[PDB]
Amino acid sequence: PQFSLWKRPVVTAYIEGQPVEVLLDTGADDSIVAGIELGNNYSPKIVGGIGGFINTLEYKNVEIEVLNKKVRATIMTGDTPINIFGRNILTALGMSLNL
Amino acid sequence: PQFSLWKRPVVTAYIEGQPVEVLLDTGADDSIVAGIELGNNYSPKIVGGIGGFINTLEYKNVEIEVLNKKVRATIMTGDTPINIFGRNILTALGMSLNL
Ligand SMILES: CC[C@H](C)[C@H](NC(=O)[C@H](C(C)C)[C@@H](O)[C@H](O)[C@H](CC1CCCCC1)NC(=O)[C@H](Cc1c[nH]c[nH+]1)NC(=O)COc1cccc2ccccc12)C(=O)NCc1ccccn1
Repeated sequence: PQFSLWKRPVVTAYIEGQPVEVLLDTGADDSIVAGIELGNNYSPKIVGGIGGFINTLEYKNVEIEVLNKKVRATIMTGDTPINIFGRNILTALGMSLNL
Repeated sequence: PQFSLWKRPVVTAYIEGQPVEVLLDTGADDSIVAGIELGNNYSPKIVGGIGGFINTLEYKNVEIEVLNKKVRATIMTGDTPINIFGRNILTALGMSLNL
């Protein structure tokens, strides 16, 4: 699939059985999903963007299915207005930006 | 041509003469830059993201040349740590995210 940028490129993902809507963001190093339950093997981290810095919960190799394709990749939880899917998953899926 | 997400998709643009390193971001509704003196032709505004809000000077019809294409578009000025090229500029050059 092609992606028009006329609308926000929001697609729906299943984060390990848990369905969730995420934004394909090529200006994110990482992926931040709010309120999903991923467990116990976490490490707190802080992320940054334009208003400042947020505190997160880093989980590794979680399983993810999006655009009907599979992946295991780092997942950071936090207080984000939207679930962002950054470059770490975009590469995993083989996504690109074309002019 | 084409771009991978291995590395930040950062490009060299020229906003009315002045060259700058910009991030191609499908996750921004708007474009924001710093260290560029546009003029006393603006409207002020509050754009938000991770970490909260920031204030900007909004400037309509600015001319840009990036990746061999010339376009005219709104550009916001403010305290962004990295210059940003949002969806307003992506659709002006005919870029898309594909899989
Ligand atoms: C750390 C991971 C994280 C994803 C991070 N990057 C960013 O946040 C990107 C850059 C500033 C670097 C940023 O453009 C990004 O993609 C974010 C992510 C955003 C989170 C909120 C939900 C929607 C998406 N986009 C943005 O910040 C753009 C900026 C903008 C332009 N016009 C108006 N606003 N925001 C938007 O388009 C408006 O989004 C919103 C959508 C829905 C609700 C919202 C509620 C409140 C605020 C925003 C909402 C990064 O890698 N940063 C590297 C870095 C940071 C600091 C210092 C050095 N390096």
